[PDB]
Amino acid sequence: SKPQPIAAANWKCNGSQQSLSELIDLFNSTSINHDVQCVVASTFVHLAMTKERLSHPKFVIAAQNAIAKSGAFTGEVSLPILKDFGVNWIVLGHSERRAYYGETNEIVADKVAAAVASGFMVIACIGETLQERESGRTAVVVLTQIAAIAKKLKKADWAKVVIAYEPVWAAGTGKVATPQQAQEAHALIRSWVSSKIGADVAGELRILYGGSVNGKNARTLYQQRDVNGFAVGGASLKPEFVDIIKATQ
Amino acid sequence: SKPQPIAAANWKCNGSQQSLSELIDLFNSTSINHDVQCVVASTFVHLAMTKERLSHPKFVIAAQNAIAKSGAFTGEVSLPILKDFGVNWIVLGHSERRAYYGETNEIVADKVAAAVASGFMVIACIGETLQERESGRTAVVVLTQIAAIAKKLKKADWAKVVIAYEPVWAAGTGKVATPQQAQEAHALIRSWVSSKIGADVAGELRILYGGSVNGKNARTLYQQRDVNGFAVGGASLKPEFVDIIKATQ
Repeated sequence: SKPQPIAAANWKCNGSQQSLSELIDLFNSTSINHDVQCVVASTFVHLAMTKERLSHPKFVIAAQNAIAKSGAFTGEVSLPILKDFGVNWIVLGHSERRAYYGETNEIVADKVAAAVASGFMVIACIGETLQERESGRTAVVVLTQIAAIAKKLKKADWAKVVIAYEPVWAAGTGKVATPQQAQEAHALIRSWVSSKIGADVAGELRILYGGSVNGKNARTLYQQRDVNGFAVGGASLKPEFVDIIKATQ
Repeated sequence: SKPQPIAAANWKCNGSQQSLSELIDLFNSTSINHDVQCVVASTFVHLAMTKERLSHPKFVIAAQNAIAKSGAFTGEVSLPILKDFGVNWIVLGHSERRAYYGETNEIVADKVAAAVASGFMVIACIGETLQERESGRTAVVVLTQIAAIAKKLKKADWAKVVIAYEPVWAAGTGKVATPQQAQEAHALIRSWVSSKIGADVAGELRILYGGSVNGKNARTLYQQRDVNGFAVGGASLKPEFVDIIKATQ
């Protein structure tokens, strides 16, 4: 049986004061009857208004990135600043940061370990590109990603870790992942965790699907054996995120 | 003589809610008798708090970085988000972003042009490393950096632009810039702007000193013909920043 599901909203680099206020108001008025942890990952600029306006008992707030420590890093936000700011969840290693902003397997791993050490809950992202998948390298690429993370964690740290699998290979390329393709990837990840870190860790670990999800396909995805929720992109800026939440029943 | 001076506080990746609150209170309580534009560049997280609490009429708020466009750039903040948030000043091209976060001369130039196009006042940072200076390339590097920015600007855009010269060769290297070395760098920049953009633009341009300062040497630095103020790092998290403001009278 599954651990507690998670419905995470990755707003990415998006939003206005008005549009996210209206979104938060919808979230606040939504009845959620089952046990699910909901997460809103806003831009740094919008954390203050999200802290103030978001009140639903099943929602927490997350950052989309950080660096490990404060100092002479103009433009960046550190873990201690987020902690001082009351933000205790964080998304790390997003495919966009791996692609655009120099985050190697090892850089992601150090950020994840630093965030767990500071007391964060971490949604750590992995996932293979279209070249990697077609070339038959899905397993080695995705499991190398998570192994790099695992090499920097104690067994106890996995209690604070959530995995989001991003099927980068489908996004923007014109592909759409089937629930069986998603389940195949999640089962591969969980089997590696079971073998290399422990069956007990693997049974408790939440693995979120991070491809394109809507209110329709989310229920069918969550029915799969190794899907513990969603790390949602574009749909999390829209009212249908509510239906994605309800799909984790 | 000189155009209006600027005293900018680059807080870099630093600050708690309490410690920055106490700093803003000090700024709010400071009497500033001369014409100077003071600027507070906080982390993205602290922008809301600074907007609410900063009240001194000679102060504005700035961001430390941005990307040009909203979209699928997890972890980043865009210029439309900052503009929507009421932030109208921005530091771009800081040496730490050029070193750590992939910002080439061209990437800095594109960010500066996008910010100028969006209405921002921009503090665009240039300056050479110790290795560049020691190999005799101070002038080549500084002029290459500003030429790349100028390439993406029209003459009228310079009204929105401020240049900050960072003696990166003196940033934790063991070296210390003298006022004569700063002035030579500032004069070189002025000379290029006058010859390539216009003598009118050059006379109106603010070229800020972005190396280490205290009250005493800031007063000496402001005596130099081509220094129009300061883009301060570590002193700007301290009460001493008020003495740097005073050094521009």
